[PDB]
Amino acid sequence: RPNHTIYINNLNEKIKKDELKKSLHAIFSRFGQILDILVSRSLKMRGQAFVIFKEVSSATNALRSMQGFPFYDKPMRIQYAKTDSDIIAK
RNA sequence: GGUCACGCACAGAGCAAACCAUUCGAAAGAGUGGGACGCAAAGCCUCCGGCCUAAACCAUUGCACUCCGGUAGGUAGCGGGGUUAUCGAUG
Ligand SMILES: Nc1ncnc2c1ncn2[C@@H]1O[C@@H]2COP(=O)(O)O[C@H]3[C@@H](O)[C@H](n4cnc5c(N)ncnc54)O[C@@H]3COP(=O)(O)O[C@H]2[C@H]1O
Ligand SMILES: [Mg+2]
Repeated sequence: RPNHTIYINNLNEKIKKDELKKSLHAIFSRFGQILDILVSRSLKMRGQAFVIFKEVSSATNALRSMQGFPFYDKPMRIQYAKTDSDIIAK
């Protein structure tokens, strides 16, 4: 089940691309190094993000401590990405 | 002269990117001034593609990695197309 990348939905959709990333970056650094934060505001990708960590444990630490963490008036829903991000698959 | 098409010229004339001041806008970006990178339509119009922005309304609780909802805007100096225009070495 666990993977380097964590899936995050129930995010506020009204947030910009620049802001959203900067805000997630500031939050999840507590758990390890983030290689890149994948945020797009396309129809299917609104209110969700992907955070890719250095080690898998970093994602686990993040996932277990931030579940339902009220971020921008909304408690986050965090789960592991079911498929490895294209950066890791390389 | 009128006209179909075209740009290797020749005669004029014109337009003005960047950057800056300044206003309008949530933004993309536009107006007005100063500026000239360049433009044969860099006059004009969003009808066809694309790109950009997304404040509001609407839809959306969605596993993406090329981007990509409806609608709203922008860009004609991204292309197509429509339209009007200076010169004729040109077909
Ligand atoms: N439709 C036309 N009517 C009359 N003459 C034409 C023409 N198309 C081309 N030419 C002639 O050929 C020259 C080169 O044209 P080009 O388009 O390659 O290169 C041109 C063009 O790209 C640009 N340019 C100049 N004036 C322009 C304008 N009024 N509108 C658009 N672009 C212009 O600067 C270049 C040099 O200008 P320049 O007049 O000295 O030189 C031009 C012009 O004399
Ligand atoms: Mg001349």
